[PDB]
Amino acid sequence: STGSATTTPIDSLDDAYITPVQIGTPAQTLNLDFDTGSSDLWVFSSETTASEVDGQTIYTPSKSTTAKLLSGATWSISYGDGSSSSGDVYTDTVSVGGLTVTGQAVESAKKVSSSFTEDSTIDGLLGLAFSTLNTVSPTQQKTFFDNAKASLDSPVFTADLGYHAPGTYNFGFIDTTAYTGSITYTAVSTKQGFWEWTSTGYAVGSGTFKSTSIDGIADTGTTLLYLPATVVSAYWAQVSGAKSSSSVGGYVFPCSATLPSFTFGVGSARIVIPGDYIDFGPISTGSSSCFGGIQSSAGIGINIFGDVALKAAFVVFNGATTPTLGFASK
Ligand SMILES: CC[C@H](C)CNC(=O)[C@H](CC(C)C)C[C@H](O)[C@H](CC1CCCCC1)NC(=O)[C@H](Cc1c[nH]c[nH+]1)NC(=O)C(Cc1cccc2ccccc12)Cc1cccc2ccccc12
Repeated sequence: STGSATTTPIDSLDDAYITPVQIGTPAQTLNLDFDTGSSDLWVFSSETTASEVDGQTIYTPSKSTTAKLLSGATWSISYGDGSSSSGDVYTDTVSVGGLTVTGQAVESAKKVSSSFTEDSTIDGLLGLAFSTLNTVSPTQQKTFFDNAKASLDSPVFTADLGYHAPGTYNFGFIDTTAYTGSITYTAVSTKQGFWEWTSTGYAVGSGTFKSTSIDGIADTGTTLLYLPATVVSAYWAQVSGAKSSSSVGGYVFPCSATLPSFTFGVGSARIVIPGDYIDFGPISTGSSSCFGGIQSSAGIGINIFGDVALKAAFVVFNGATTPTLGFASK
């Protein structure tokens, strides 16, 4: 079996993407952030503290005839940005894009932190990293991807995210019309539970490619591209009005600059981010300074290939017994 679903950026900056998911019988459709950096599917629900819900769509397990309480299990998760949520667990039927799994754990939020309540467009998260990072206790639960692989035509999903435009998640097949030239695959380490891999180097604009290993994770759930401090300084040293601003938290530049491209290596292949993708947008509406899409990961302690890098590629998450990651230009 396969499935295919459109994913849309939540705002005109592409700060994140949502994809509809149908939970329950009869279906309730919730718009989830698919996050290849964590492994929990949780949603806002009829159990979540009322005062912690600003316009999101909730799941009500008591209206689903296939939901069942997973007795004794609870979960609690915090993310790299500080935000957090906990709750208890039902299993229910969940379909994306046509592809149905029965018996998928749907973590029901009793509490969510203030970042979640304040964003009305995301009704919860569907995790697609490996199932070792799931927070359910005492027995961890598998992601939707792992429960699906028995039935999928092939054990893969692709992410094809758009720049200020919608894109696709596909499960189970690779669409050969979505990309140009051929996919290059590079090895995944799962030792810390992420789609973690090693890029072979970088180049800024039309200058030289420097071969240097940058170990990073492919994370659909992080908006920006976070790289080591000295690669990031080498890129903004080509943009004449760019500086590091302590006030705003990163490199900012004049919104009028044409930014150069940034190339990253995948084995012997090279993926080119166009400089307009790196112009994140202005620091405030009207302002003449904009915030850059490439920042230093020194503060996070791992390099993150997030949606600024990923949406310049068609990306295959190969979840065979030895996983790999595949990238093609598009
Ligand atoms: C079991 C624990 C595991 C480790 C869970 N995984 C992680 O925490 C991962 C860390 C891993 C890369 C090491 C990160 C994970 O993918 C997680 C998924 C998010 C969670 C919040 C909701 C949206 C999805 N991503 C993140 O935690 C990254 C982390 C980060 C660190 N520094 C900068 N960013 N956060 C994000 O990228 C934010 C957006 C964001 C955060 C911080 C600075 C930003 C600067 C400019 C633009 C965006 C920034 C996610 C986000 C996007 C859009 C709307 C949002 C509304 C509310 C809350 C978050 C929103």
